[PDB]
Amino acid sequence: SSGKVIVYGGKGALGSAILEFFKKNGYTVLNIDLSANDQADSNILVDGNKNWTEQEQSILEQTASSLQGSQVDGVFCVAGGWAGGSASSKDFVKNADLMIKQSVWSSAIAAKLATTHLKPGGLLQLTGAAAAMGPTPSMIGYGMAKAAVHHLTSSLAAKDSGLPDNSAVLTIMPVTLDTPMNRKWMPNADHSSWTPLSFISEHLLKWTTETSSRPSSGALLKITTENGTSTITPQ
Amino acid sequence: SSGKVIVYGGKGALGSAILEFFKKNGYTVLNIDLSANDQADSNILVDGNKNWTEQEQSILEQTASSLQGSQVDGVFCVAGGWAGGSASSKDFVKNADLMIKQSVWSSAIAAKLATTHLKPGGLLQLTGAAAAMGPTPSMIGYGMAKAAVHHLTSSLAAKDSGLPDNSAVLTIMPVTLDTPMNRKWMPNADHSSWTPLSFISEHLLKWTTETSSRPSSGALLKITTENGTSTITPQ
Repeated sequence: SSGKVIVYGGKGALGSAILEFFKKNGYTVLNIDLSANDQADSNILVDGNKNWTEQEQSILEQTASSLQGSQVDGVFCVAGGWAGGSASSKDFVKNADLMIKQSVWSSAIAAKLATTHLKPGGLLQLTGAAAAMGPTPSMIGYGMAKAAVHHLTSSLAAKDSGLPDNSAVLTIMPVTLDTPMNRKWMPNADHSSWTPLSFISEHLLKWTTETSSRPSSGALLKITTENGTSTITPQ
Repeated sequence: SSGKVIVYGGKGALGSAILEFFKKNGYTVLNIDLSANDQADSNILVDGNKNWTEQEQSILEQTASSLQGSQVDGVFCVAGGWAGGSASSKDFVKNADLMIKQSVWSSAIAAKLATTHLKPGGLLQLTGAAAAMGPTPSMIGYGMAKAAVHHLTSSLAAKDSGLPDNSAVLTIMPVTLDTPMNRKWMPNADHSSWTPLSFISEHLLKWTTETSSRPSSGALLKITTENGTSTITPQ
C-alpha cells in the first residue's frame, strides 16, 4: 500500500534485486519481462518475437488492464544485454540490431508507460552505458544503441516531452555491478571496486520517496566504487 | 573514368544532385535506394520491408556483383526522411521505429560498404542532424536515431573500427537545404539563409580528391548560410 512501481527487466540480476527491495518496503510491484517473476504482484508478458509497435501495444494493454485507476510512483527500466563487434565484424549489423531491440525498444516503451501511468512528481529511471560517453570501435552497435538512450533521456527531461509535471528522468551508468555472472567469469577480481546491487535499489527508493534528494532531471549518472565506497557522479 | 563512388539515397534531392555532380566530373556512380535513378551507372534496389540483416545481405551482394573486386573512392549516405512526435504522441513508438530504420540502418550499411570496398585514404560521408545536438522533445524518435548516427561517426573514426587505413568519416548537419519541397511549403522564406545543394556536392568532390582539404575525421559538420554565404562549423 506504500505505492506501486514498474520494473521493466525484473528477471535480471539488478531487476530482481530492485523488485524484491521495493516489495520488502511495502510497494506493489509490476514486472515486465520475457517471462514471469512469481514474486511480483502483477506480471506483464513480453513476446520477443513481436516487432516494436506490436510489443508497445501488448505491454500497454496489459499494464492498463492491471492498473485501472491507479498510477505508479516510478518506472524502472533495467532490461537488455550485450553483443559487440567492430564494423569489420561478420555480425556488426546483426548485433547492432539486437542492441537496438534490447536497449532502445525497452527504454522507449518504458517512457511511453511513464507518460501514461506515472504520477506527477514521479520517477522514470533508464539504464545507459558509461562506455557510450565516448567512441566504442570494438562494440559499435552497443555504443549506438546506448547513445540513443542517452539522447532520449535529454529529450524526456525537456519541457513538453510528455512526462507528467514535476517528474524526473534519471539514467544510471554503473561501471561494474556485483552479479553472479561477473563472479563466475572474473573470479579473482578485487570486489573493492564492484558496486553492490543494493546501492542502486536504495537510491531508487530514496529518489522515489524524496524528490529533493534527486539529481537534476536528465542526468547521466556514472556510478563507481573504490575502496568499498560507491559514488554517483553526473556526467 | 575518374573513379567510382556509391550514393546511398540517390533518388533524393541532395542525393541526386551529388550523383549528377560526380557523374559530370567523370565518375562511375552506383545508386542504392528504394527505386532506380536512371542516370546512375548501376542501381542497387532495397526492399524496405526486409529486416536489417536481410537488407544488409541484399545490398552487399548486389554491390559486390557490380564492383567485381574493385574499390570505390567514396561512399556517401544521404538516405532517410522525417517523422515527429513527443512521448505523449500516439505514434511516438511507430515513428521512432521508422526513424531508426531510415537513418540508423542505412548509415550502418553504408559503413559496412566502406569497410568492404572503400579504398585506403578514401572518404565515408554520413548525414546527421543539427537538431540532435540538443534535446528534441517534439520529435524524440528522430532525435534518438540521429544521435545514434552521431555516435556511430565517433566510433568509425577511431582506430580499429574496421574502416580502411587512412580513410576519413565526415558527417554533415545542414540547417536548411534549398530543395523543391522547401520552396513549396515555405514559399516566402528568405533564401539568403538557404544552403545550395551545390555547396555540398562541391565539398564532397573536394574532400574525395584532396585529403588535405578534409576536416578532422569524425567531425560533425554544421552547415549554415547567411547573406548568401555558407559556413561549415565542426562541433
